[PDB]
Amino acid sequence: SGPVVATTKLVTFLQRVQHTALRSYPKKQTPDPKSYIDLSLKRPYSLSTIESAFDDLTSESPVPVETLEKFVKEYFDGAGEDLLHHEPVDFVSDPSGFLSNVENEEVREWAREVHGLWRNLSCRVSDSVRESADRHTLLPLPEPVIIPGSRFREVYYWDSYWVIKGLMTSQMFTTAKGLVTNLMSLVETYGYALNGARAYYTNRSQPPLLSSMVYEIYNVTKDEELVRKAIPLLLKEYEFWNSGKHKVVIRDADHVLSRYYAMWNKPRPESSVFDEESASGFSTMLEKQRFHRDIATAAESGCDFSTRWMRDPPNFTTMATTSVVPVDLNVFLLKMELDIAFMMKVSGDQNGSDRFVKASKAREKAFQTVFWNEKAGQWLDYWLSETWKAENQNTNVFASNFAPIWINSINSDENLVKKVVTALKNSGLIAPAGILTSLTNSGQQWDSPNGWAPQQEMIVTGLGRSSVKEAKEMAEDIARRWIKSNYLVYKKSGTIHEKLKVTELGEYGGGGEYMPQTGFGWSNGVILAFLEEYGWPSHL
Ligand code: NA
Repeated sequence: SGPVVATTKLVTFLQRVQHTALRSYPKKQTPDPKSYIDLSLKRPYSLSTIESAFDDLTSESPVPVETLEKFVKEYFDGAGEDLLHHEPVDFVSDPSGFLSNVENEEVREWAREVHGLWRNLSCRVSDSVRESADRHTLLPLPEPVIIPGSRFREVYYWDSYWVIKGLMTSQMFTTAKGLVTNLMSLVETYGYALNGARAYYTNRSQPPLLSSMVYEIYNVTKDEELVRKAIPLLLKEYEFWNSGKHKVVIRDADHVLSRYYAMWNKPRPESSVFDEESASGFSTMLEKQRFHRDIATAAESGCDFSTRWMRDPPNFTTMATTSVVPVDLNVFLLKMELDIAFMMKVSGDQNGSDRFVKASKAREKAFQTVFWNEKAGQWLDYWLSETWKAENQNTNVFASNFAPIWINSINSDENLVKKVVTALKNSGLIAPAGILTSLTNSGQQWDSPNGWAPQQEMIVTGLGRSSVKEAKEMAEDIARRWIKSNYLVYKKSGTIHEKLKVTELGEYGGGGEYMPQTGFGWSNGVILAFLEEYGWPSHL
């Protein structure tokens, strides 16, 4: 029903290689399918040449594993080989003043190792990608990047916000602005920031944190040229989220709100084989396409995957993301309206600034009417069937149900904060190492027993900005629990993880279609962000 943004024939040929690859290997020896979509064509061969050779090699119906592997190393450069290390111009081993507020000498010295990992995550798109981009699925980019880590060998959209928060702590403002410049280039080329900087991501976006990245950088550097460039591109991205399939209207007892909606109704190329098997239970092609669109839409939500998006959890195949008006998404567009109104006021466009002020107040009242649940003491996703109805609220408990606390008109409301503090301390989401993303152990990675850095930060930051003392103490307690568990994990394995098993201190999290991943961009950023805000006493 919705549009479908086509991918490049390089991507579609690499899916052929991937499908051949995972048929050939034994079941437990299944490789990561993404390492195939991340290949690039080895010079001087062309695509047609490589495809002809592949067609000759595959004229027999599986392929011997050793024959396949020989083809891979002959015609392709490995995954990540077109992504080269880059020494950030603004990196310094120990920055002057870095976490100077952190008394505990052991905590601060660990944090400087964490800060040292910006060098590992720092890399740059090779000159082949810029000169002959048709040979790569890596997209070309104006500036060096910070990647999440490990299998995520490209820059991602919403990761970069919490990365940028850490880069500020690390005093790496040029690297931080380089990420924003890269992301603005994607808005300019495509009209929206891609899920990540790969050709198989041109069909969808991610939670829209661009305006927050520009804001947090401006708030420190007061770079008025960055704001002036950003405004036309943010106006574009705001248009993208409030029109087309992304816009929904909910009439009350009319509010314009947004939903995720990927422009894709096929197996995700990076996971093509897995998605095809996931959908094999549907009998018609329309049912497969609707399911694939909800899978891809869950990818665009950033939370792939969770019982949050399942119509009948924990059944993966009831994934229904396009039916969900999500709390956190509309938190981020409320922020977008506050951010643009600020940047227009600052750049001498008080007329535009008032448009977005009224925008923000309409969404603030959509929040109370549509998402808020007084009896729950939290905000709830609204599931579509249009006009509102109480049973359409998803009453299950998620950390994203508490994301509005991040918003200043919310956390400035002393009475609201108190209702939210109690609802959250009684929710059961608070766990030994931080905040559980949900209460259902589903085997997915965005579910219990896991907790996630971006959700820790939004709640801690929000609670900490209130004037309510119990919120402020709960916020610090969560941050220290998160920091501690990340320290224990780091001492055990020498790395920082994508997500934590917050049910146990010192344990990283797993689940989902791929193995636990390390680096890890927003995890490092939140650790540094929390330490800059709260410090660590030497007596602790
Ligand atoms: Na994600």
